[PDB]
Amino acid sequence: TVSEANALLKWKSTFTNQTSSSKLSSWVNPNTSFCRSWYGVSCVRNSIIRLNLTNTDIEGTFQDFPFSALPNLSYVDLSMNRFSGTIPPQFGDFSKLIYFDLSINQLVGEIPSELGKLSNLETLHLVENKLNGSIPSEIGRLTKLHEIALYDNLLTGPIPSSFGNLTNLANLYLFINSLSGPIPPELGNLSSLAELCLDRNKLTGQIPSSFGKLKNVTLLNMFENNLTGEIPPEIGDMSALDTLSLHTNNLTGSIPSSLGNLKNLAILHLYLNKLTGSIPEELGDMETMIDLEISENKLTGPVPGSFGKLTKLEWLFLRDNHLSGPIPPGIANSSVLTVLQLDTNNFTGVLPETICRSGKLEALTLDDNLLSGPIPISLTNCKSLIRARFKGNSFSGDISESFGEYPNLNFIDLSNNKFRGQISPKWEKSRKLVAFIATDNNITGPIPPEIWNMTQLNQLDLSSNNISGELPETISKLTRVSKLQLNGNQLSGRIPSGIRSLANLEYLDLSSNRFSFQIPATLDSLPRLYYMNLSRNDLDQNIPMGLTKLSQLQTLDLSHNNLDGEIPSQFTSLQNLEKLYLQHNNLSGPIPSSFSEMKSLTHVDVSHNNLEGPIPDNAAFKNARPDALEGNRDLCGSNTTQGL
Ligand SMILES: *[C@@H]1O[C@H](CO[C@@H]2O[C@@H](C)[C@@H](O)[C@@H](O)[C@@H]2O)[C@@H](O[C@@H]2O[C@H](CO)[C@@H](O[C@@H]3O[C@H](CO)[C@@H](O)[C@H](O)[C@@H]3O)[C@H](O)[C@H]2NC(C)=O)[C@H](O)[C@H]1NC(C)=O
Ligand SMILES: *[C@@H]1O[C@H](CO)[C@@H](O[C@@H]2O[C@H](CO)[C@@H](O[C@@H]3O[C@H](CO)[C@@H](O)[C@H](O)[C@@H]3O)[C@H](O)[C@H]2NC(C)=O)[C@H](O)[C@H]1NC(C)=O
Ligand SMILES: *[C@@H]1O[C@H](CO)[C@@H](O[C@@H]2O[C@H](CO)[C@@H](O[C@@H]3O[C@H](CO)[C@@H](O)[C@H](O)[C@@H]3O)[C@H](O)[C@H]2NC(C)=O)[C@H](O)[C@H]1NC(C)=O
Ligand SMILES: *[C@@H]1O[C@H](CO[C@@H]2O[C@@H](C)[C@@H](O)[C@@H](O)[C@@H]2O)[C@@H](O[C@@H]2O[C@H](CO)[C@@H](O)[C@H](O)[C@H]2NC(C)=O)[C@H](O)[C@H]1NC(C)=O
Ligand SMILES: *[C@@H]1O[C@H](CO)[C@@H](O[C@@H]2O[C@H](CO)[C@@H](O)[C@H](O)[C@H]2NC(C)=O)[C@H](O)[C@H]1NC(C)=O
Ligand SMILES: *[C@@H]1O[C@H](CO)[C@@H](O[C@@H]2O[C@H](CO)[C@@H](O)[C@H](O)[C@H]2NC(C)=O)[C@H](O)[C@H]1NC(C)=O
Ligand SMILES: *[C@@H]1O[C@H](CO)[C@@H](O)[C@H](O)[C@H]1NC(C)=O
Ligand SMILES: *[C@@H]1O[C@H](CO)[C@@H](O)[C@H](O)[C@H]1NC(C)=O
Repeated sequence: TVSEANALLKWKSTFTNQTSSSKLSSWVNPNTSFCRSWYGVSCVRNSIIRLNLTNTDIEGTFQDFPFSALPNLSYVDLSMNRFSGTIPPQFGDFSKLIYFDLSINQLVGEIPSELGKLSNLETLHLVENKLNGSIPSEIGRLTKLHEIALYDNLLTGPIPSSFGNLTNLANLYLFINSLSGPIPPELGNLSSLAELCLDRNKLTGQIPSSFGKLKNVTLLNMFENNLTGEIPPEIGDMSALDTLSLHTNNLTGSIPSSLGNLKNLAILHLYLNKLTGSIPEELGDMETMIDLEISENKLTGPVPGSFGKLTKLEWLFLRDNHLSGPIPPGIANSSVLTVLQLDTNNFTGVLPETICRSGKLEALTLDDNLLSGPIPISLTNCKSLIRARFKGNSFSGDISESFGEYPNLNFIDLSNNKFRGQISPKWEKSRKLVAFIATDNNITGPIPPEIWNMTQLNQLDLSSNNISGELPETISKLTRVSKLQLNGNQLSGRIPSGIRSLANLEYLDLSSNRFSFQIPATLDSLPRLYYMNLSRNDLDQNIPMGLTKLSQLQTLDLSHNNLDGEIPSQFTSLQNLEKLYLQHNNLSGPIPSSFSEMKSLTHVDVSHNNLEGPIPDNAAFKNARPDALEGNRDLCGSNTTQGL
């Protein structure tokens, strides 16, 4: 005691970067008050049994720790400090030790195999250190152990097979490590095991079939390993499982139908594997299933209609598989299903009428399938919708009658379909909507003026449709639009000067349209614009000087128009211009020879114009092909088609 108090003081005398305010100030008067007023210290019959110095800013090492002087120690918590160095083998000499915690420290080196001498240990905690090497096999001797936590370390080698002998172990936490080799099948002997967390390691081999005897395990985390083979059907015998996470592995083969037997399983993560074959119909017998994610695999065949039996399903992640056949109505029938992602599959047929029958669905993805037919009515009136993606399908129908008002809509993508009809003004009710993309449809009619009132819109893409009419000056109301694509339509009249107001605009494409008359001269107020495709239009007259005030312009394509006159000398203030396509115009006269000052011009086409004179000094003109520079009236000082 009085010896113990001196020993601990001699240890405390080695701590560095200590403060007068340290909680260890109370380590005073060893002769009288060791067992009554010292912080961390606690005694029985006047001998220290409990040292709890957690989070006391102690900086130091365990070298001069008085192992021999504190024999009756049975509770050591030195966690959340700045301890460094190694774990001396004398820690195994605390024959009475029950709880041992050195976590959240800066300890280095291996784990002394002398820890297996601590026969009375019930909890071992060494997490969040830089301990390396392999886990001592003698730790399998501590058969009173209830919980082993070695996570967030640099441990390597395999999990000791001796750990099968830890018949009282309930929790094994080995994640964030570099453990390797196969999972020892003796882990199946852990009848008392509750949580097994081996995730985020470099484990390999197959999942031991003896895991089926782990009848008390409720959490099995083995994700982000390099496990191989197939999911053994004996995993279906782990009846107490509620969370099974095997994702980001290299597993193969089929999904065992025995997984249906897991009546308490609420989370199943199998994604990012190489699983093949059909999804068994027994996976619908997972009555507790909340979050099923088997996306990003090689699964084939149809989704079992038995998925209507998953009445607690909330998240279904089937994306990036080779699933096929029609989508069964059971797959969306859940009253609580809020995320149904099916994109990047080979689904055929039409959408089931059950899609949003309960009005709780929020995320729906169907990108890159072989679907067709109309939008089901329950989806038309699915006011809860937040994210919708229909890209790359053959959906048909009146785009005005197919889509009701979505107040909660945030992102919808109708690209690459066969939608007909006119854009309804109902989309204005989606006041939180920020991106509207409907490329490559058969949409016709005018853009309703309500669309410009949608100020929250960040991205608007109506390209490759058959939309007509003249753009109103109220287009200036799109304050926050930054990607604007109306190209590939039959919009007509002049270009509205209101595009001057879209200051956030970055990428603007109005090409392949029927815009005619002069480009608005005022258009000098787009400081974020790095792209302007006005090509393949009917625009005629001088290239306005306002375009030369668009500093950040990287690409500028005014090709296939009726522009005339000379290329202005004020292009030089577009120092950041890289690609510039002015071909197939009626431009006249020479370049001012200030194009040498401009540098980043690499791809320039000035073909089929009435210009004359010599090409200026920059790469693109030297690197131009015959087609790039052909067609002009008097090309080059020495009538050249290629270099000088
Ligand atoms: C387990 O880790 C220890 C400690 O390694 C140290 O801590 C890690 C968290 C990393 O930051 C390492 O970069 C860091 O070194 C390893 O022992 C260490 O071995 C190296 C040599 O491999 C030692 O460096 C040498 O130190 C001597 C002593 O002055 C010099 O003469 C040499 O020139 C050289 O600098 C290092 O001191 C040593 N650290 C110790 C013993 O605490 C150990 O090898 C490793 N085991 C593995 C990876 O299996
Ligand atoms: C040293 O003393 C500290 C403080 O008493 C001990 O930390 C305690 O550790 C337990 C471990 O579970 C914490 O229990 C948890 O408490 C929360 C509510 O705080 C509860 O909701 C959880 O279910 C859980 O039981 C406890 O909070 C925590 N106390 C503090 C103040 O952080 C530490 O365990 C002691 N170590 C030794 C060896 O005596
Ligand atoms: C601005 O938009 C226009 C179209 O609205 C883009 O111009 C043209 O796009 C077509 C795409 O099919 C190109 O046609 C094809 O070109 C290849 C080239 O090898 C040719 O082999 C095919 O037979 C076909 O003609 C066309 O070249 C292209 N024209 C230009 C001038 O690019 C244009 O690309 C868009 N602007 C930018 C900067 O991309
Ligand atoms: C291609 O352009 C030439 C150039 O004419 C321009 O006309 C003005 C717009 C102004 O920019 C002038 O500096 C240019 O000369 C067209 O040739 C003109 O055609 C008109 C007939 O409408 C005639 O009155 C002019 O005298 C012509 N100019 C010259 C120099 O001959 C030409 O018609 C244009 N071709 C196409 C297909 O658009
Ligand atoms: C603290 O440890 C000491 C030994 O380091 C224990 O002292 C022994 O106690 C037993 C029975 O109480 C005696 O037979 C021995 O002769 C004692 N040895 C010494 C060197 O004193 C002491 O009992 C322990 N106390 C607690 C509370 O565990
Ligand atoms: C296990 O699967 C992973 C997939 O995440 C593989 O990691 C990829 O390997 C290839 C190169 O061989 C590339 O696609 C990437 O460089 C890797 N990382 C990815 C895709 O994130 C890993 O090689 C597989 N292990 C095997 C087959 O033993
Ligand atoms: C004490 O803290 C300072 C500041 O972080 C650090 O530079 C130093 O290495 C620490 N240790 C000693 C012995 O000064
Ligand atoms: C587990 O304990 C038994 C008991 O005798 C022993 O024979 C066996 O070798 C132990 N396992 C390992 C891997 O050492």
